[PDB]
Amino acid sequence: QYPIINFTTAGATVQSYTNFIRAVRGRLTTGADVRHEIPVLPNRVGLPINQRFILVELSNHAELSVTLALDVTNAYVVGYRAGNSAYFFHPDNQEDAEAITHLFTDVQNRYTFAFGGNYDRLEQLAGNLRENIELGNGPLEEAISALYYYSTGGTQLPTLARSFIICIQMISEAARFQYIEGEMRTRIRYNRRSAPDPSVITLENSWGRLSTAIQESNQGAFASPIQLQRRNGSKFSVYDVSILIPIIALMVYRCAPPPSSQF
Ligand SMILES: Nc1nc2nc(C(=O)N[C@H](CO)Cc3ccccc3)cnc2c(=O)[nH]1
Ligand SMILES: Nc1nc2nc(C(=O)N[C@H](CO)Cc3ccccc3)cnc2c(=O)[nH]1
Repeated sequence: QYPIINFTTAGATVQSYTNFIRAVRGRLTTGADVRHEIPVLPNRVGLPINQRFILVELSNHAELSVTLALDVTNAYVVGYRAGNSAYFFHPDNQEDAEAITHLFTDVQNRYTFAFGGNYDRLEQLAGNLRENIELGNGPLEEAISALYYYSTGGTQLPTLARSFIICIQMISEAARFQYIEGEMRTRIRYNRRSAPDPSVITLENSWGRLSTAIQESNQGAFASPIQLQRRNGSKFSVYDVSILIPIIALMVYRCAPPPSSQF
């Protein structure tokens, strides 16, 4: 029922990854909500359950497959399926707990992790911060295998957490930010794995705040500036939506758009 987007790390190229991220965005946003040229994800309020999730089927060179489930309201990876088992992060509320019962309904074994799926929790379990976890095609290839083998005992909990961190950034964060997509394209082009620099980290950390600032803006102008970081870690001040158009690809719904107010 839910749309499926396929990607493989096997012989991945800049183009195949670009096609994948574009398709993910296409299934996440409906086209109904575009503000300052930036699409907004569907509002959770009144969103029918048959429109709530998308599925990302990840394959690798090792001939293994896992399916991630993404919530369309925030691009959040809520859980995954590998063969006869499915695993969901501890839901943040009762609504999201009910919603996930509509996922992988034919699977033999259903588990809900006792831990939530946010970076802070996953970093704790991994024993490493995002800034020390390498990203790229190699890490993703390995992440798919680690997720696949979890139910049989082959994957340590820190490895599982690290593997989620890799998947979330290379799929959800890349979907959210053209900038992060670009950073992943670079890694794929040269087949060189590397941890995300401060520009990537601060964008990830600022997605919610940027979404709200843009939506609350006065004709694009922020009431309060947002501080981002450059690749070298130096501060970059954001005063306006204009500078973000090439950077942010989609936003979480935060408030209803104000009337057009033409002159
Ligand atoms: N499973 C899963 N987890 C995710 N976790 C995060 C995440 O933890 N983001 C954090 C908290 O909102 C960003 C942040 C905000 C403010 C200060 C510091 C950091 C983001 N995206 C996902 C995601 O797509 N799938
Ligand atoms: N479906 C779903 N969504 C979740 N979202 C959050 C979360 O931290 N959301 C924040 C604040 O509302 C917004 C946000 C910020 C950055 C990236 C993604 C979402 C936490 N857990 C879940 C969860 O268990 N299932």
